[PDB]
Amino acid sequence: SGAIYVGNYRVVNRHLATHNDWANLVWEDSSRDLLVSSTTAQGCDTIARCDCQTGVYYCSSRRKHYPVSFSKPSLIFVEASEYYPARYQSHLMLAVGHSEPGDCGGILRCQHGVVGIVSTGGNGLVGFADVRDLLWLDEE
Ligand SMILES: CSc1ccccc1CN1C[C@H](C(N)=O)CCC1=O
Ligand SMILES: [Zn+2]
Repeated sequence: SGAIYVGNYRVVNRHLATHNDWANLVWEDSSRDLLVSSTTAQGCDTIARCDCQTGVYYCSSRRKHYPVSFSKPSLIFVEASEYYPARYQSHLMLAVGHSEPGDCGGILRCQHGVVGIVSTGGNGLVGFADVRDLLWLDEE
């Protein structure tokens, strides 16, 4: 689990969104495994606006923060899971690292801010849903 709090927005994995998130829905995309809902209180996170390929991510199944190199956001085939059938997931970035289903929500961050959140894993790889193209998160 995990979320990003920026301005009056809450960014979570679409598969982990609550009844309140759907009731206060701003934007969602099943093909990205992302959902944004509105909040009453102001958040303190800053979204990165960059093309960085190195950062650090939190892995809850290891209680550790790992430095990693990661790929550019792309359309990647993702095997069937408890929450989605087999499909292509868009805006996804991979790194060599550990990831288990309950690790979804873990933040990936570079020197500029939050880059994305853990969304996929398996085979010694970890995948992150990019949020750097969602420019509207910085305004209104
Ligand atoms: C070894 S499977 C694994 C590992 C780490 C994380 C996630 C998974 C499988 N998964 C992928 C889904 C998706 N984004 O398409 C989201 C929910 C889920 O459980
Ligand atoms: Zn950056």
